[PDB]
Amino acid sequence: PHLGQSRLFLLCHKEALMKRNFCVPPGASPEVPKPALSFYVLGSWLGGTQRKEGTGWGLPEPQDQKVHLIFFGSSVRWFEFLHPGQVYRLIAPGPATPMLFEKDRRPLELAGCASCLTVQDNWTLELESSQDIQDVLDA
Ligand SMILES: [Hg+2]
Ligand SMILES: [Hg+2]
Ligand SMILES: [Hg+2]
Repeated sequence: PHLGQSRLFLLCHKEALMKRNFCVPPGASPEVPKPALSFYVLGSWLGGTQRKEGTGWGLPEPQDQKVHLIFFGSSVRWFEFLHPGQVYRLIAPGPATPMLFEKDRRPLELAGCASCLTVQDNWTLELESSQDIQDVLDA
């Protein structure tokens, strides 16, 4: 019923799908993490997080908008679906964890970057229509 959260972003740039070395996650068990098939995108958030509201979405939380969305493991399934210049709704199912789309593994090339967010395997993306985009902006 309220078992979901989402947020719109404009997809600005999509990095190649390729194996990358990942950072040693700061404060976790030290290991040499193997290269992993991965990509990431540069997005710009178009509005704040929206709670699931029955069959729809609630008002965006009041709103720097740059984000790097990081895909590995089964989230690689999104690669060919995602095109620069389009707007997508990023959806996380389940209980509304308050600061979910603020921040959280990380590619070594993005060590110490200010706004990385890992796409979880149960997260989904939907392509937004022109009217979808306007409705969020207008609220
Ligand atoms: Hg690039
Ligand atoms: Hg509600
Ligand atoms: Hg980043």
